[PDB]
Amino acid sequence: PYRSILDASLELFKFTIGMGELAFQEQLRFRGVVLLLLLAYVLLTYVLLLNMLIALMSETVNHVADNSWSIWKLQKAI
Amino acid sequence: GKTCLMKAVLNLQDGVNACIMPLLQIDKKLLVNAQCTDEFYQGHSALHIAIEKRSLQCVKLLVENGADVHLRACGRTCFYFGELPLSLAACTKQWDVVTYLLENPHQPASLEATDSLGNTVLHALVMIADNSPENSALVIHMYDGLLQMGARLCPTVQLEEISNHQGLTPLKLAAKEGKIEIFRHILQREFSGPYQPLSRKFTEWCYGPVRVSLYDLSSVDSWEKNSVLEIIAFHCKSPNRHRMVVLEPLNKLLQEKWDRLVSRFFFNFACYLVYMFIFTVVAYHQPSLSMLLLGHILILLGGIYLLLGQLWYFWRRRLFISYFEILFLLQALLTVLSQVLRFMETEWYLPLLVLSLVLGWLNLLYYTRGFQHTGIYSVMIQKVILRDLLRFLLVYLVFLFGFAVALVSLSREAPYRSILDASLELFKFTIGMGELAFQEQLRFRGVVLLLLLAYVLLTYVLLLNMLIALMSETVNHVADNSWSIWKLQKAISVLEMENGYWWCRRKKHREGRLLKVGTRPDERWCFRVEEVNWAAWEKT
Amino acid sequence: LEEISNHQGLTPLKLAAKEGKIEIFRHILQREFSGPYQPLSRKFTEWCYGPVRVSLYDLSSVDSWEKNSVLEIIAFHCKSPNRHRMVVLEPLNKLLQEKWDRLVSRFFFNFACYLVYMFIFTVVAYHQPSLSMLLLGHILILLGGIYLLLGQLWYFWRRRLFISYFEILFLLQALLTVLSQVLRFMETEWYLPLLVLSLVLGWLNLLYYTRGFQHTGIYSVMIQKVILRDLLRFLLVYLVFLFGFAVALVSLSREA
Amino acid sequence: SVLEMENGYWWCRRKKHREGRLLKVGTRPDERWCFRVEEVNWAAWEKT
Ligand SMILES: CCCCCCCCCC(=O)OC[C@H](COP(=O)([O-])OCCN)OC(=O)CCCCCCCCC
Ligand SMILES: CCCCCCCCCC(=O)OC[C@H](COP(=O)([O-])OCCN)OC(=O)CCCCCCCCC
Repeated sequence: PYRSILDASLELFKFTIGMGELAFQEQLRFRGVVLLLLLAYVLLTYVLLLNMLIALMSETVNHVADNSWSIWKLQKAI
Repeated sequence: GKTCLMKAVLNLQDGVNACIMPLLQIDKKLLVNAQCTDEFYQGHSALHIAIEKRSLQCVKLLVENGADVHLRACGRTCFYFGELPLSLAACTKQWDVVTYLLENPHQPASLEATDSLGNTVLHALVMIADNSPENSALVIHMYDGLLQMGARLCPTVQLEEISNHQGLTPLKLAAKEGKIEIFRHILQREFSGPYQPLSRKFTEWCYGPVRVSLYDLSSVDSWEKNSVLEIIAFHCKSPNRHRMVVLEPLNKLLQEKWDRLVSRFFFNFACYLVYMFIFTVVAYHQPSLSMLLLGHILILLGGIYLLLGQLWYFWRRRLFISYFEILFLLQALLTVLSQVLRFMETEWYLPLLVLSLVLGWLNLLYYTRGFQHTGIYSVMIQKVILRDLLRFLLVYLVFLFGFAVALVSLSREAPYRSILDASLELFKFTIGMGELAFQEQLRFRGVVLLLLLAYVLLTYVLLLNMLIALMSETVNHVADNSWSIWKLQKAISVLEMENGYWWCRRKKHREGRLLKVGTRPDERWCFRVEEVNWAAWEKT
Repeated sequence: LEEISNHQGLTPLKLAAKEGKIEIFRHILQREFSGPYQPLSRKFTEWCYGPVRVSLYDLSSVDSWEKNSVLEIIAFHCKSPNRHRMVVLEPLNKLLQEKWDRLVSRFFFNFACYLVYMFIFTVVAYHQPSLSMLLLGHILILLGGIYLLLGQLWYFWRRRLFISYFEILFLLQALLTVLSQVLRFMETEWYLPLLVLSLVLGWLNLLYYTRGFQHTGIYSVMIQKVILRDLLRFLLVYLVFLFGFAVALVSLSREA
Repeated sequence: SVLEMENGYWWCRRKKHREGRLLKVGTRPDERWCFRVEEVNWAAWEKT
């Protein structure tokens, strides 16, 4: 568990597809600090996802349906 | 505490009363100087009472009676206008009182007189202003009239360059109060007639659609010890900070500062990213039990330098007490604490080193405001997301501890062995990992399942509420606001670094070039904006 | 003529509020006359000094001191959706601000004395034996439950025509706490589940006081108004799907 | 919230207090209770 950069990176990325475990595993020393860091990582990943969603919504609000049809006509011209 | 003079100065037919003159004649202490002494209003006399009534005849009679216009009121919701009778004309949009109060018979009542609160007539006209368009127009017209009249009374005195008790000129006071309506008029003020020396904006030569626009940078170029830019960045407190920055020539001056200070901003970014990378490398190869020693001494020097680089910031800017400005101090402090704890109680040093590394990797996001294609992106994280997620998380923790204690109390008969385990299991239903089981090893499995179902429903309710709040904020949001606040952030960045690093104390350089118009010499610093405007040209 | 009640006992000023007819109500409340009809006016100006305007208002049958007034009718007896719109209009907004700035000293006391009860309930539940100070908690939670039970029955004894989301939960939680502390003497097997079900309802009812803070009032609205109005409809359809698919799966999975 | 608590707690039955102050205008005496709002309005004043 977390033997190298690759394993830890994979475990942290696992909290995107909603699969990673958030455990107070005590086989590894400083379990409290590990749990706190994982909690902070989860919070920051949710912050980033919320920021991406808000950016997409801001783009959608300023968007217009006729613009999509116009750019599709441009693509057909190309 | 009202005297017979106040009763005479009271309202009467046609806004005048012959008893006011008869009372003064019958007196021959002056009855005109009599004023109330109550805590609600002390010093309010007939001189201001008649002026507030907009009675030109009564004011003229009182002046002829020997009333001293230089007398100032005091005392306590009320009118925040100045105590000077000359500033009392702000209660009249037609300047009827001021028309006589300037060059009156045997009572000059000069505008240069300072009020009891310090602010002059021009400063009072900006303090008593409002953001409403009607109030804005009323303030602008009165300010223009007062400035024009100033050229015919004590013309050698610069009425717009006198500071109050706080040390701020009306130009600085308008920025501090965040009163953008009057501030825009003051900053871009121009006159075509004899008031040309009083103007700030000038046009040099219009060639086709190209317009050269000069501006006056007096007390605005940030070279002086106290200017508009420094007040807006740090001393101001109004939400309108992000709106004043857009207005020219502040935008152009900030652009010129940025295009000359990127050469140091990117150097700072590189020399901080190198420190972060070295910190990461040292942490990764940290022993569990020569080059590594070099890293530790470097991270000690690197931490100390950054610690001083932020204490110097908090030693300054005392009234400014900025989100990232505390984290850099905190990360440097924790790094120094860790490198000190390496000599005593070494068991805790590595956790502190990791907690410093994570804060460094998060503080690296500060420099994202320096790139044009990431400035807008860097705004929404700080402004709204961190303002709503904290409120969401507090409610979530309130739910979490309560449900954890409930589960621990319920599961006490024939997993969830303590508060910590139950809290972790309940929090697990956020990353979509926790199990929702009818586990029968623990007694009351039905009630446990019902409570877990209720917890899941309430967590979804809280998440939906957070999403709806974010959507409500997004709908009311505007794309130009993000760019404006990013420009404000760039202004904050440049004004800090223009003062120079703490160790070097880089000397300041005066912006613009010396230009003179008319004659007071009138030599002054100016900054040359060139703009193309077909619509404005079409009015010729 | 404006102070005569109908068969229902309501004056036209009160009737306009009850019907939620904000258009006429705003005119009636802020009515003013400059001529001989000055005594008929309600709004007055005393002295205008520069931009500062002093505006007097008539609080006859509006100050909530009388046995039946505009405020009480709007809060409880009214049924129109326009209740949230009449409150903004002055001087009702100013009167409510003055009442709030004088009753926060009791609202926060109530919040503290309910949070203490909730904390004691939590502590007693956590250390509850599976088989002196603990006995003190049980008698306190019994007295605390009874007091809150009476504090809500007194509400439902009143406000008969008003039959409020939180007002039923506080009664329900107190009733369940009392029921649990009674069942501790007979059929004790079920007492702990009821104690936990009361604790969770207490921790949810704690959210009622969030309306007392200016920086949480807006936040506390959207939960009650819309989310609980739509999630119930979503969950009913979800359960309809759930039971059907569950029966289908059980019927289908009957062979190796 | 305020109208419920102004009636007082069930056990104590707190006495009510009349809001505002007594003011009289014109003559019917016309003594009545009034509440004094102070507001600043430049736009309304500009109509004078
Ligand atoms: C030259 C070799 C330097 C080796 C690394 C030394 C430690 C650097 C630590 C570090 O991150 O400093 C950042 C800082 C600039 O960013 P900032 O202060 O704006 O970032 C924080 C803003 N809130 O850095 C500076 O201001 C100094 C940059 C180096 C110039 C030489 C300094 C000599 C001192 C006597
Ligand atoms: C003084 C020590 C009291 C020890 C705790 C007693 C049990 C308190 C239970 C409790 O939560 O009561 C809340 C209530 C106030 O909130 P509310 O009724 O508005 O909350 C519900 C709103 N829907 O409380 C009150 O109204 C009373 C507060 C205490 C004052 C003394 C009372 C004496 C009675 C004879």
